Amino acid sequence: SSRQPVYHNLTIEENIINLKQKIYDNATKITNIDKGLQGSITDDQKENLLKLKENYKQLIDNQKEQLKTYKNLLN
Repeated sequence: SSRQPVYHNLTIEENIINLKQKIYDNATKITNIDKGLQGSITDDQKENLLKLKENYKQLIDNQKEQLKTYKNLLN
C-alpha cells in the first residue's frame, strides 16, 4: 500500500513536460523581448525590456535546475 513506481513516474513525467513547456514559453518570451528591443523605444522602455529579459533568463535557469532534479527522481 506504498510502493507504486508506475504511478510515481506518471506524476513525475507530467511535471517534466509541463516544466519543458514553461521553458519553451519563457524562451519565446525572450525572443519577443529581443524584437521589442530593436524598435523605436525610449529609455525607460529599453530599461524594463532588459529587466524582464533578465527575469526570464533566471526563470529558465531554475526550471532547468528543477528539470534536473525531476529526472533524478524518476523510478
